[PDB]
Parts: sequence; C-alpha cells; structure tokens
Amino acid sequence: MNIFEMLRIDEGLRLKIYKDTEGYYTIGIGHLLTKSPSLNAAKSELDKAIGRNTNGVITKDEAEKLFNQDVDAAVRGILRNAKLKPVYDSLDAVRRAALINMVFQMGETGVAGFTNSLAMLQQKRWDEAAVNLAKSRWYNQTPNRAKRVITTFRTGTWDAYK
Ligand SMILES: [Cl-]
Ligand SMILES: [Cl-]
Repeated sequence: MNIFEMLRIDEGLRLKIYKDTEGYYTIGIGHLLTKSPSLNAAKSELDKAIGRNTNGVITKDEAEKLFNQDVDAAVRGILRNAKLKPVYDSLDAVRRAALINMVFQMGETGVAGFTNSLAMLQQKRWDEAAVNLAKSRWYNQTPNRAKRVITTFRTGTWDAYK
C-alpha cells in the first residue's frame, strides 16, 4: 500500500465532472476544480488544467496525471510549510502518508490549524492525537474517511485500508 493507492481508495475515480461531499465541482481522483457554483466556470478550469477542449470529460490517463501533480504538490506544500514540515520529518513512513492524505483533502492551511493534534503527533502520543483529531468538523462530515486516516495515525499500519 502507498499514498497513491490510499488516496485512490479515499477519493475514487470519476471521469466526468461531479460534485464533491461539500458540493464543489471536481473531477478524476479528487481534483477540485472550483468552489464556484457555475458548471461553466468548472468546465473552463478543467480545459485549462488538461490543455484541451474537454467538454467536462477526461480520460483515465488525464485523471492520473492530475493525480500525480496533486500528490506532488501536497508533499511539496508540506515541506515548505513551517508548521507542517517538522511534524512530517518526525513521522514514520506510514504515518507520513496519513498527513499527506489530510493535506490533499483539506489543504495545507486547513491542516496547519490542527495545532493541537500536530503537537501530539510530533510527540508520538498516538492515542491522544486520535482523540483530538476526532473533535473536528472534518471527522463529523466525513467520518469513514476520517476514521481511516485516524487509525493510520493511531497504529502506524495500513490496516484501515485492507
Ligand atoms: Cl492544475
Ligand atoms: Cl466519509
């Protein structure tokens, strides 16, 4: 198991524009297009991202390519983030994947705000961090996914994903 497989399980894969759990236009493997309520605005962001007149449909390869860029960006955003970097540097490989998942979902800014959970993770207080991570809108809105990431941080294994 690895980050790609992990997120592929959490996000799924859709070849046409769809709305995410927040009602935002998305495509592929969780690639947000726009937070705007306009389908056209989403179609426009889509063609801009792929580099062709898509008409709101992409292929599998195109989706995978958006995915690769998105995962790379997340890692790189973590590394440039003063609050995130040290946590990531402190963790083992499995757990690093859980932090990446969260950043991919919520953005760097969103994650850097889990101040308290961040500190606990950094100190390797697994059970306490899991409890703290759960008192969040994130957990209340997407409980199953959140539970999987939380267990990953708690255990350091991929069990939640097998
Ligand atoms: Cl893009
Ligand atoms: Cl969920």
